[PDB]
Amino acid sequence: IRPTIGQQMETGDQRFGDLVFRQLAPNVWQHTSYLDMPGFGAVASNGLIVRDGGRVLVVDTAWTDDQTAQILNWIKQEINLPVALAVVTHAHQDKMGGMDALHAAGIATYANALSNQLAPQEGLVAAQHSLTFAANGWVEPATAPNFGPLKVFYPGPGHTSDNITVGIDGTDIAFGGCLIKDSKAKSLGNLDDADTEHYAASARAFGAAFPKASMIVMSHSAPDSRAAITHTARMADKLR
Ligand SMILES: CC1(C)S[C@H]([C@H](NC(=O)[C@H](N)c2ccccc2)C(=O)O)N[C@H]1C(=O)O
Ligand SMILES: [Cl-]
Ligand SMILES: [Cl-]
Ligand SMILES: [Cl-]
Ligand SMILES: [Cl-]
Ligand code: NA
Ligand SMILES: [Zn+2]
Ligand SMILES: [Zn+2]
Repeated sequence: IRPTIGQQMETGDQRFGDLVFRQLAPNVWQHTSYLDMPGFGAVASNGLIVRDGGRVLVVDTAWTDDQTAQILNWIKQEINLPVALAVVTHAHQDKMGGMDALHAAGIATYANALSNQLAPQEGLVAAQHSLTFAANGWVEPATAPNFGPLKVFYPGPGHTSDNITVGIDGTDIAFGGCLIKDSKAKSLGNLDDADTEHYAASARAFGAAFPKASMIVMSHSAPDSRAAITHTARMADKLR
C-alpha cells in the first residue's frame, strides 16, 4: 500500500486493483498508479479523471497499459460513462506509459505535438492528436476540440521542454503534472531532461495561468496549496 515516492493511503482513498483513486471535487478524481522500481520501491504517479456531464476526461495515463486499463475499469465501475478523451502532460512513462490501453479502448488521445514527436525517442507511443500552443502558452482551441472543462496550458520548458498543465475550469483544481513539486519537496525530481534556465518562469507561468486554483494536483505528491507552485518556483530559481 506504501510508495517510496508519492502520497500514502489516507481515508477516502479508494484502492482499485493496483491503483488508488481520490475524489478531489464532485467531478474530479486523482488516479494514482505505482511503478515498482527494483530496489527503490513504488513510485506514485497521479493523473486526473474529470466527469463532464455524460463523458469522462482523463489526464495522464498510468505507468503501464495494465494500470491504465484498471483506470478505465475504475471509471466504468464508479462513473459508468464513456471516456471522451485523454490529455497526457508530457512524453515520459509516468504520463504516457499506458497510451496503448487508451487506444485499444478507442479513447482519443491528445498531447503537446512536441510530446508526440518525443514519444518515440522516449520509448513511448504518441497520442493520436497534437495540441499546439499560442505564444502565451494557452492551447490553440482548434487542436483541443470539445475539451469541456480541461483548460490546457503549456507553461514553458521546465520538467521537460514538452510538459503541459491542465486547469479544471469550474473547479479550484489545476494540474501541474511533473512540472510542480509539493510545498515541502526537497527536490525538483528528475532534472535530466529539464530546462533549468526556464523552469522557474514556467512554474510561475502555470500559477498565473490558473490564478484562482487553490488545489494544485501534481504527478508524485498529494494535491497541495499554491505553495506547491511557489516552492517549485523558488527551488527552480536556484537552478539559474
Ligand atoms: C518521478 C520522477 C522522479 S521519474 C518520472 C519520469 N521518469 C520515468 O517515467 C522513467 N521511465 C522512470 C525510470 C525509472 C524509475 C522511475 C521512472 C521522468 O523522467 O520525469 N518523473 C520524475 C518527476 O516527475 O520528477
Ligand atoms: Cl468533493
Ligand atoms: Cl496574452
Ligand atoms: Cl484559475
Ligand atoms: Cl526553497
Ligand atoms: Na528523456
Ligand atoms: Zn517527466
Ligand atoms: Zn514524474
